[PDB]
Amino acid sequence: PKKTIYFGAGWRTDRQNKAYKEAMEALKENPTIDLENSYVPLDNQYKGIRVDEHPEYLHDKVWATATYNNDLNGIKTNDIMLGVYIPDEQGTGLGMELGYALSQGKYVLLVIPDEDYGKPISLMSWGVSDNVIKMSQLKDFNFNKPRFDFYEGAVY
Amino acid sequence: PKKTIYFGAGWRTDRQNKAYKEAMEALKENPTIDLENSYVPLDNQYKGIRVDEHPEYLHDKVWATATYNNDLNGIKTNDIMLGVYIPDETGLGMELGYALSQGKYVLLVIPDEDYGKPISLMSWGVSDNVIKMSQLKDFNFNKPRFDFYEGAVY
Amino acid sequence: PKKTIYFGAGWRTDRQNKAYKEAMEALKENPTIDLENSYVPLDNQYKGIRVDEHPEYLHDKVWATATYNNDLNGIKTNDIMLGVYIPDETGLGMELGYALSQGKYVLLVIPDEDYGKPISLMSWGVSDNVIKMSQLKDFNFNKPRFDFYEGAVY
Amino acid sequence: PKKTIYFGAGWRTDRQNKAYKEAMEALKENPTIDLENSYVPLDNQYKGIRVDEHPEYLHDKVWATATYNNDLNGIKTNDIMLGVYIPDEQGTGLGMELGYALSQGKYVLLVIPDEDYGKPISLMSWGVSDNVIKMSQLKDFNFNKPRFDFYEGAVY
Amino acid sequence: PKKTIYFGAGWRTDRQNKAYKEAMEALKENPTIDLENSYVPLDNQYKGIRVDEHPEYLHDKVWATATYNNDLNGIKTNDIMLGVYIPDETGLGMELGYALSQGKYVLLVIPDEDYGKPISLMSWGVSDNVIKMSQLKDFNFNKPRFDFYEGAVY
Amino acid sequence: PKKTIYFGAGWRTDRQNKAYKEAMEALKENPTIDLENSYVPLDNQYKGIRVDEHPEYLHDKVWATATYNNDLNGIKTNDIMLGVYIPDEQGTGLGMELGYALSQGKYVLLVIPDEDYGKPISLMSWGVSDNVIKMSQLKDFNFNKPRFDFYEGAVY
Repeated sequence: PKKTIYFGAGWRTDRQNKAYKEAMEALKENPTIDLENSYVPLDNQYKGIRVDEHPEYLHDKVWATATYNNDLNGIKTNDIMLGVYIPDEQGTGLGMELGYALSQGKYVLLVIPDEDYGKPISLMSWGVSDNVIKMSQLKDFNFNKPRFDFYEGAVY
Repeated sequence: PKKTIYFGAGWRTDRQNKAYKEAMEALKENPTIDLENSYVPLDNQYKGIRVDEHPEYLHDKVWATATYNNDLNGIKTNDIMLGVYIPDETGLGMELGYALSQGKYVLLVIPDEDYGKPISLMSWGVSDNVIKMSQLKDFNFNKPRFDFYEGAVY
Repeated sequence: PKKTIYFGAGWRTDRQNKAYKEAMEALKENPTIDLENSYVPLDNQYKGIRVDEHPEYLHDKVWATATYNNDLNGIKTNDIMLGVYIPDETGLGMELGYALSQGKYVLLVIPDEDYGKPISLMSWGVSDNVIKMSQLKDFNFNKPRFDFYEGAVY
Repeated sequence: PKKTIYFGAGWRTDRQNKAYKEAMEALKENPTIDLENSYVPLDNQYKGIRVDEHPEYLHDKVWATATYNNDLNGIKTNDIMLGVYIPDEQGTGLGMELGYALSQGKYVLLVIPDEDYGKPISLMSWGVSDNVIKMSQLKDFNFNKPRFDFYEGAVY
Repeated sequence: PKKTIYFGAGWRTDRQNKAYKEAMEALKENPTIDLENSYVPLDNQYKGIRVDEHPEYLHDKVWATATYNNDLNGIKTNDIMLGVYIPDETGLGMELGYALSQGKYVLLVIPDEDYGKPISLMSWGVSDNVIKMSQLKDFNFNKPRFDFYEGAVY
Repeated sequence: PKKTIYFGAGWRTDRQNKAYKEAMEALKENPTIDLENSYVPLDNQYKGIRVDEHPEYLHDKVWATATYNNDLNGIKTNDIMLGVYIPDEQGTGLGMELGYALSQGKYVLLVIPDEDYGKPISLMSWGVSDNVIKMSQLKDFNFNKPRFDFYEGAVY
């Protein structure tokens, strides 16, 4: 059996982009993930509109509403929530997404790159996650038998 | 005629501390807020012990379990959720998300000198309303309503 | 000793308007209802603009987004959900359903001249209690309880 | 992969019945719906009791409780919520069902017959739905990748 | 400054009855509890009829449907959920679980002579706080907080 | 299609143990249960720690937190909630679990051993369950089409 995820991961900084690629690749290799039917936000831009070359839409309340609703709906309609957390950039963005997944009854799984695993994560991130793994365990993670654990590191 | 709040605000950066003081002072002046009976996270850290003062507790799971639970309980047992949002720079998203799931009015307060700046799409969407810090003292928390942030999203 | 409500009632048909006036007048007389601080949808339409008065806004998504959110926020931030139910004839089911999910007491009020008539199975099942309009002025909203509608279902 | 739905659709008026048949047929043809394991209310009458030739049961609080609980349980235990909405008959009945599906974290999908698509829907229906499609798009709808959109028409 | 509760306590065993009386008397003395407007299950049995007094109703589904719904409505429309827990010996777990899902502060009260004894893991985990019976009269229900039971789990 | 359950069942008394075995066996034989990917608590002890030969951990708040969170997470991440209810031992333990499953939108199914079926169950158990069956119907129970019914017996 397989499972679909919401790809909670930012694409705005060097280290976010590096973590993104690594997590994408992690999931292609994992036989318990159905990546084709997962929700990856960048593949699901509203009406194909690219905010980077069309930033006028950042002032458009309809676009904002559509995008927001689509991401939520992406969390709500998939099995597992995936949070690529960058401890140094204090995991900024996915807080709300992680919180919404918890409210919808999803397994919330934080993945941290190995270079950063062990660094201090926020109390709320530690508390909201059902498990926190290294990037390199993500490929061999069994999403059919997801269990609870604590992060082995500091919590600020 | 008096609502209680959860004081969702950080205390690490200079900006954070300055917004923290302004908002707390605002809440004291608001006759529709009952601050004595509100939850302020700094005063409710497990065993009355602040991580920043005793970093010992960075690696203590009883402390982190207890403090996390105390903060959730502070959101759920109070009427309104307040988020002091500094757009240029938290842990706030999960607090905001938890409030939303618990049926609370979610109010973001942004310092006057930052109001207008782009806030994150999820912050924008999870909030019921978004105000300036100089408005917090007069906000009627007995008639809380939806409104859109006067600013863009990123 | 004072609860606030969400005033779930339509204002299109003659019957709807008549039940609307009767119920509002009842709520004014009820000393356990705090009507000043209750949410009445007609007074909280986005930009203070009523669709029926300015149908322009039928095709405005900002307006519909904002007004929908305002009504949800009116249900979730108030104590009780009130549904003025006209059995012979809304949008009320979703309001009722949202209240149920938010943990609110769901009270249906049916005009005396219609009380006894069949209500829909889902209306029947989602409601915590079902009363006559002439009872609304004296209902104790501080001790709200479950009871079955004295009537059939369809 | 396939998905199960709750068949939110009334059977009481001419145009409801016509929309019912069209939606049933839509789903048999859609390869992403598992219609055998979906919940269709009329197939799930309590103890096989036909209210039309046995209306005495409309005064029976036990029957009412059973039926109500079964429909909810039908929404709760399937993947997607399906609402056949008749704009002219102001979609009366499914409001509560749509609201309950939203509370259980389901994709809520309104289908309107093409003859009526574009006519004014209620604010709450517009707001509660994750998408609103024409009857003829229902057969080719991909329930494995359900996304958000707005209704292209009036909202009253 | 006054919160209402749901009085989650059994009345079958001797111990249950003794804890029932102690807790009710405690709640009367607590100036932060509004007991008149609280839900006490024994006083809200369907048709004012107690199963133990009229076991006739053991086999009545209208009665069981109505009483179950009334108890859920008593949890959801009140501020705090109270569980009188007798560790040596309910139906209480589902009441506790329902409160948790409804966003209520969950307080367990254990008789002084039993406090220290092992409570079930799920009781331990679902509760926001766990106190002695002799503390109930002075508990500040306006500032309810998380704390760990001073005792083991089984 | 198959479904995963949470095995809500105690292992502390003679009659609980007998009911446990019977329910385990019931599920191996049921083709609509995927028992390999279900959550059975005893197979999911935190860090393999056996409380019976290591009861020091009963005073360990971290172990308690881990275990509790794992069981919840077991309910939340499976399809159906299964409650092996012993009417005589007044079904003590699963109340919270049953309540949590109801809050997460799960079908809650009580199974009672045939010897005890008909005996008085608690109001809350009766009210929280979507159905109550005999142990011997559990093998032939179709979890792909779970429906509502009342318990045929006393409710105290």
